[PDB]
Amino acid sequence: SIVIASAARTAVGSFNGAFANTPAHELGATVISAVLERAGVAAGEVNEVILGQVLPAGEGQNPARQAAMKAGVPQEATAWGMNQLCGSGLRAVALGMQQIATGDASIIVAGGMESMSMAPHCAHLRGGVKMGDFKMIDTMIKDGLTDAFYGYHMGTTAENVAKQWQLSRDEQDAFAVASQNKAEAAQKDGRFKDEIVPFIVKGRKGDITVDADEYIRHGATLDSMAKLRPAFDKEGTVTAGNASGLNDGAAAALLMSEAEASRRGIQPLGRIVSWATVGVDPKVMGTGPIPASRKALERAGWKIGDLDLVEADEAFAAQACAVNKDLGWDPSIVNVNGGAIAIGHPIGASGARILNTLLFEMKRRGARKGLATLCIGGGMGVAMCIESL
Amino acid sequence: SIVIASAARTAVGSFNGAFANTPAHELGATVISAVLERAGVAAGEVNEVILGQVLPAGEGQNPARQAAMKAGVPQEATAWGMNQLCGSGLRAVALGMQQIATGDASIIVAGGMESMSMAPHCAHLRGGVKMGDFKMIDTMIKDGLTDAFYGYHMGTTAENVAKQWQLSRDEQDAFAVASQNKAEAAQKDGRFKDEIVPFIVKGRKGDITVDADEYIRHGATLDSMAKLRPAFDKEGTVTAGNASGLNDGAAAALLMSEAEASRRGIQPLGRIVSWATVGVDPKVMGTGPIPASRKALERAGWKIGDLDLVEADEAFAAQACAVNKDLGWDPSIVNVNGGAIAIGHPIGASGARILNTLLFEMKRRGARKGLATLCIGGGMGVAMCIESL
Amino acid sequence: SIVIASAARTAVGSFNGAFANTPAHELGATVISAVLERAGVAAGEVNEVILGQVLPAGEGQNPARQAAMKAGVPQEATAWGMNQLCGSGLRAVALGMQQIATGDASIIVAGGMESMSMAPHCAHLRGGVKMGDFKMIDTMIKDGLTDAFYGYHMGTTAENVAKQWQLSRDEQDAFAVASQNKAEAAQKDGRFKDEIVPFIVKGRKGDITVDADEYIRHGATLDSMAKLRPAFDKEGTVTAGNASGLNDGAAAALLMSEAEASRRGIQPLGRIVSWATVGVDPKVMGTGPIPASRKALERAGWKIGDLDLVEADEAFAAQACAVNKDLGWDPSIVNVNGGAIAIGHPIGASGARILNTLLFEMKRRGARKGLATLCIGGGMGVAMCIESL
Amino acid sequence: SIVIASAARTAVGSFNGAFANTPAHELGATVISAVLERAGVAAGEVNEVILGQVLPAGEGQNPARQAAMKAGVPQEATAWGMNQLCGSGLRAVALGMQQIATGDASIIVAGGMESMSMAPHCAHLRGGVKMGDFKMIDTMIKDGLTDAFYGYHMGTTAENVAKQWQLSRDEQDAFAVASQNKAEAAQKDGRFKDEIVPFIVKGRKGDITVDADEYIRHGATLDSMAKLRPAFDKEGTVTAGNASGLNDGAAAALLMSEAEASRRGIQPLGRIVSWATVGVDPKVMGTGPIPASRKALERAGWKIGDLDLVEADEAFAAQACAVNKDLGWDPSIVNVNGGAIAIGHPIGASGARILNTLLFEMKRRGARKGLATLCIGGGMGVAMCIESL
Ligand SMILES: CC(C)(COP(=O)(O)OP(=O)(O)OC[C@H]1O[C@@H](n2cnc3c(N)ncnc32)[C@@H](O)[C@@H]1OP(=O)(O)O)[C@@H](O)C(=O)NCCC(=O)NCCS
Ligand SMILES: CC(C)(COP(=O)(O)OP(=O)(O)OC[C@H]1O[C@@H](n2cnc3c(N)ncnc32)[C@H](O)[C@@H]1OP(=O)(O)O)[C@@H](O)C(=O)NCCC(=O)NCCS
Ligand SMILES: CC(C)(COP(=O)(O)OP(=O)(O)OC[C@H]1O[C@@H](n2cnc3c(N)ncnc32)[C@H](O)[C@@H]1OP(=O)(O)O)[C@@H](O)C(=O)NCCC(=O)NCCS
Ligand SMILES: CC(C)(COP(=O)(O)OP(=O)(O)OC[C@H]1O[C@@H](n2cnc3c(N)ncnc32)[C@H](O)[C@@H]1OP(=O)(O)O)[C@@H](O)C(=O)NCCC(=O)NCCS
Ligand code: NA
Ligand code: NA
Repeated sequence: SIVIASAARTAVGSFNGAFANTPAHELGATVISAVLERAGVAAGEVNEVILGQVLPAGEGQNPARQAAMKAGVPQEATAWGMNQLCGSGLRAVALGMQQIATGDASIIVAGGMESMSMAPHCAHLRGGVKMGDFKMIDTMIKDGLTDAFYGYHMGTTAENVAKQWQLSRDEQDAFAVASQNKAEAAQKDGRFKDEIVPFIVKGRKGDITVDADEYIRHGATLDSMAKLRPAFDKEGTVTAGNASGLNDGAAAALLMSEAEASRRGIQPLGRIVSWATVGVDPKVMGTGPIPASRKALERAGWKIGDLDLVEADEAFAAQACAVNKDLGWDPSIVNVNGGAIAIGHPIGASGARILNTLLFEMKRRGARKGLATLCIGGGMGVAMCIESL
Repeated sequence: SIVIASAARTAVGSFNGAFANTPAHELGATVISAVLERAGVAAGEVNEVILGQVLPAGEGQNPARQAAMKAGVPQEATAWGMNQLCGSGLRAVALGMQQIATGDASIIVAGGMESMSMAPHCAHLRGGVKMGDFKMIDTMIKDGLTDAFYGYHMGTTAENVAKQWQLSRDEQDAFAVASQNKAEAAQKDGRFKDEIVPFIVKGRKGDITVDADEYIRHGATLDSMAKLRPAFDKEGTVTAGNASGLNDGAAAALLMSEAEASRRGIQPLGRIVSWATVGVDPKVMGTGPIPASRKALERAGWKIGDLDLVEADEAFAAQACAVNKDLGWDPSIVNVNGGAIAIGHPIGASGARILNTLLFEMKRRGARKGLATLCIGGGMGVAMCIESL
Repeated sequence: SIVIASAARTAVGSFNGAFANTPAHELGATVISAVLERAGVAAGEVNEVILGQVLPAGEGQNPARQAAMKAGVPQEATAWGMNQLCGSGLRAVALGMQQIATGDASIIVAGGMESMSMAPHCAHLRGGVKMGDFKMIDTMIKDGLTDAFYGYHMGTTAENVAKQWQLSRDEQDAFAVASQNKAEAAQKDGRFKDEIVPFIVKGRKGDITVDADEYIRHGATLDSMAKLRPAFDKEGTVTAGNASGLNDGAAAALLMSEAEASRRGIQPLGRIVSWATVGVDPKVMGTGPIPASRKALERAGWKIGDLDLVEADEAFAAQACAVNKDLGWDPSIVNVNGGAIAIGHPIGASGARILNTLLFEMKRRGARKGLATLCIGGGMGVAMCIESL
Repeated sequence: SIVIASAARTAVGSFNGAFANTPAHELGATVISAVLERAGVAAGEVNEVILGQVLPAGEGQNPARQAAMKAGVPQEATAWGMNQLCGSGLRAVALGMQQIATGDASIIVAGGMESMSMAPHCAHLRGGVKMGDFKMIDTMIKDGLTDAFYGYHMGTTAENVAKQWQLSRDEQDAFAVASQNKAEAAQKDGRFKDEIVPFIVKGRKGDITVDADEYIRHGATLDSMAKLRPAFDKEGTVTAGNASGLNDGAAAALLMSEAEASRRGIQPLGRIVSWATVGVDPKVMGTGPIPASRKALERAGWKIGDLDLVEADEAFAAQACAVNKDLGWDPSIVNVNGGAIAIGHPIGASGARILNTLLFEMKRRGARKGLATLCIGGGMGVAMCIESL
């Protein structure tokens, strides 16, 4: 039915890193033009662009639109943003598939973009503050990383799952390191060369080409890892190390019918066979990828053991472990090239980021059936099933 | 096969007025509660809440999930927000319709919520400001009213449609005057009591019930309309009087399959027969509703003259006059109870707001074929065809 | 040897009231002009302007110079501000006196100005904020009303005095009401007309003449007072009703030698016979006037009983009561016309505001010896002895 | 009559450099301690602390008092700040001397402290901002560096002086380069060691001792000077190179009578023989030292040629050259160890910084008669004559 023609992600940038001053939509256009070029499709053939983005504050009117226009998609087309937090990137892909499945469109670009780096501070000041201190709110912490129900960090939900699945400091540390290593290796074997399209951070003192994931640490040791203090709970288990970071990035996918691809002689990066989204308690939102991964497989008629390759987003070691334990798929096919503890977690783009890494790596090893899935703040999961053609 | 089982909107509040300190998700909760109540559907049956919102800055993670959970919908359902500017409110309905149409959901509550009063000022400060003055950006003007591409105000784009369509000052003045009068008469005659669910503004100094649109001005005269100076060009045509305002409000629909409604003995407000969205030159985004309104009538197999009732949004008098003039539908069926020039333009929820007025006026005057449409910054249109059952 | 040739003060304004948008130096300018007119001295003859000012953040370079220049004092003269908190207004007079005393100047305009309304919110942003919320600090509260040592509001220093001196809520309220009633009598009898110079608040739509203390309430009851909640301690004793207020205003004196005055045929308001400032524990800063008044009297060779009229500043009812109790002066010659609780308390100006009231009441009643004194945040007091010529 | 018993200044820090996070009063405290220790006088004997300070916004009530308490000056003593812009530090000493001269105090510690690095951005938000962008004002620029009357930067008055005196770019550069070279020589010869007191920047990450002027560049070349662009007028002559810096630091002197000094067996750095402050046109504010020095010399009974040593502050090469040409003093006795262009210019402390450099160099080379002088924004100059004992 619906296939992914092509895909691309920018490298994933460290917080205030290569993209410190690069507005999301600039990362997005690059990625739009990327899927386009790789597919042999002209921008004038794009009906719509759908982009997950949690933090567009201050970036001006509809950053999705801006990104599509800069990428050369004509004014005739349409563009919008959407927000299911860390699910946004993956969900945008599903919402775009559904544009084609309902016949409301023929060709969509979909994914996510996020500049956590560029997120402003804000305060409501219309009424006027008559007397006293007021807080300038970090929209990155407030609108993306803080649970609107208990008022604590996602980091706390992690701790929750930790004590609920009794995961030890070390057990999680072990997860992180393995991730860090798997990521470093993959990078060396050039396993990211394909999916990554380079971004030119144009300066005034000179242009800089970013085409490599700068968040991944080489020479990751469990022992400097073990030296870190917990980031949230004063006597907790979760650390800056066994948890993903704050990052800038973008990623997307050219969607069209399987029929359309044939006519254009395109070798699709895969076929979207199913998807699901499901909720759970906000206090353990990191469990979301479990009900979601099951409803998705259910809808596919796939058994947990049909999966050749999985991409379960590593929002946290504590929760990724929980996911892995509860569903119990073969960990050797889970995050073969390292997860987000190493690569980085650009909120609104993370879902499409892992989608790319799934698809290119599926191609790489000729795997038939893959899955990708992420946890979502507020208490949700999102998952998708892909099958090679 | 997809029907709007029910619908509800808040009264629309004036800028920094009755909802001055009411966050969007709260108006959204009251509205989600009501549609469930008016359809006789339990919160526990809601598969997903989809809410349009342009200005979430500062409101915390996924406000949609915030409205949903406050409305009683269980942690097991899902929620997300989307932004296609003034088109958001309607688009969400279209997206929700798709959820059930693809067989991914049974029951959605969709629409939007906007608090332009609560919108904060922001500034990007992570690098720090080494030296000199910097600007605190008003996210309402920046993310909602400012064209990303030409940098001027939506009002300036109206001036564009004004010059392109040669619409004089008195021409728009009269348009606004009628709007105001039709809004005042509709309010007095009680034609708004149906679609409005009362909102309780909890105040430390006592509670207040808001159930009336407070933006409508009683006794709008052509003369006082012509005493105003241009709001966007020293020697221009657009004024405060012939443009919509800045407003707060929320509005939703409850969709399910036509079969589902029959199983429940629910008499739907309408069936969604078609929808569309098109793009145009950002300079004249006001023209947006023309390609969209048409594309929607075509997808429906309807002639223009087939329409019994039309809701075509009045972002500005200039642009609405233009849309009416092109499509040439009988004006006396356009904005029968007045438009956003009087009632208000709560951006994110505006699309769902006109859909509300549409449905309840279609029911009371017994109209069969209806359509709402809105224009969208960055040059875009949205439209939906509805039909009673 | 040094006399006060003339005096003047603006009306004292309410917080965000009459002078809500008037910069301190504009208030300053008017007052400088007044003491000039009243003395028959030309702007051209001024040597220096000394103005106490606590909260000048954001007002531009050396506001004191801005005022002198706005008043047509020549560029060849000099101006500066100084800051001894609530003691600033009077201290500036002692400082002006010294200039002349040491032969370094002949004619000084001295006093204070304050717009607490105009005081801005600020934050150090150079280093930048990587992550998280920061506080926008209210400079008024931070730089004028909070103890830098103990972290608490001046009101809390007042509670400290109330406990040590065992002054009850009722003893305090009574003092406050008495202050209000005296001030109201004085205002109604016109006893403030001499000292006050009108100030014209320029405004787009209409200029407004402010020539009456607007913060003085009429017919205020012991009852309403007794019903107020403690403002600084949820189970304290100090309230908004028995503390001074937050206010805008300016006040000045024109200093010159007794001989210079005699050559000019000026009949001075008084002779500055001595002054003094002394420190005390910051925790009980309201006791400052006790030591300071004693030192000043001792310097002047006066017994407390020699005083005919006293202006003992009312920062707080608690401290005002403590001062009188320790000092023992006939309370019926203290704040004869009411004090800061009823009149207002523009910190940087307050010292000069009471000097104005002292001087003009001494004149009208034929009093020979007077004293003025204020308490000083952070643990200080200042006083000045005046003798009629 | 009045002598300077001892003196001390901190190393002068670079903008956001060594003291990027060090509040002025912390620098002030160290320097109060230093003068005490140096004179052999105990903290308990201090009567009053007078500290010039131009940018105290955000530091809290009366930083002067905070500095004094931190150095253990007793609570019974007093403290205040004052502001004559760049003249503050020197003016504070004249003020301090006056306290003693008029018999009101015996022991005074006076000078200035400034943390331009810690100066915050601010904005007046009490009235509320109904809509639209607003400025966060940099207090350092607004309250320290911008003329209040013409609205331009101090550097523009420097340009004005350049034209009037016809000072070429090359001649300004030569002056600046000479200054850098004189400072480098003194620093390496150890000529700044006597005046400097170490300051420990207390870092959680291990303490740091700051005891050298970090702003003084080594091996600077006339060639890189000459390439620099004009910083204020895009076709002017004044640049970052031939203009002074933005700096942090503090300086003070312990004051007491000659008789008192003798009774304690102290050998004073010098006798204050006279001082003066004079106004000039704000447009050429950099000319202040001309009439101020002349007034001081005259008051001292001295001819210009009587001077053995001079500290004429170097706000800008252009003004320094004007002053030297008008006064005619042998340039080889002016700023013998380099000036502000090379050392730094922390507004409020500058006046007392050059007092330090003057005093120790006078002691070092047995110079008998010296003079310090600085220009002041708003059109003023201050100067003081010193004589050895
Ligand atoms: C966890 C978190 C709070 C950490 O805060 P942080 O202090 O800014 O992170 P940092 O790594 O920069 O903190 C400092 C240190 O950790 C270190 N560190 C991180 N990973 C390490 C590793 N694997 N091995 C060794 N050291 C490591 C150092 O780099 C460092 O020392 P430094 O002082 O020289 O820089 C933050 O990154 C976060 O919020 N992550 C999760 C966000 C989220 O939940 N996204 C969506 C999911 S729902
Ligand atoms: C146009 C706009 C900027 C108006 O600015 P504004 O002047 O601050 O709004 P106001 O209502 O306070 O107008 C000011 C005055 O005109 C008046 N006025 C407005 N309509 C009037 C009428 N029909 N008859 C008589 N007076 C009228 C006011 O009551 C008012 O009186 P005052 O200024 O003397 O106090 C604002 O409403 C807006 O942004 N409109 C467009 C929004 C938009 O683009 N939405 C999305 C579209 S894609
Ligand atoms: C005391 C203080 C905290 C008050 O805060 P505030 O409540 O915002 O000021 P308000 O006057 O509006 O007090 C609030 C209420 O009490 C009332 N009230 C105050 N004084 C009253 C009186 N004398 N009689 C009857 N009612 C009175 C109000 O009118 C008001 O009613 P509302 O809130 O229902 O509308 C503030 O004014 C303050 O800081 N004063 C002194 C600070 C200081 O130390 N100055 C320098 C000297 S060291
Ligand atoms: C002039 C001023 C604006 C400096 O601007 P700035 O660019 O922010 O500060 P900088 O020192 O980093 O100057 C910029 C550059 O010129 C260089 N430069 C400065 N002085 C130099 C010198 N003496 N020799 C060679 N190069 C020099 C830099 O090192 C730098 O290079 P970069 O662009 O690669 O970073 C600031 O110092 C100021 O406002 N001075 C006036 C202070 C004042 O008026 N006091 C009160 C008077 S009464
Ligand atoms: Na103090
Ligand atoms: Na001269």
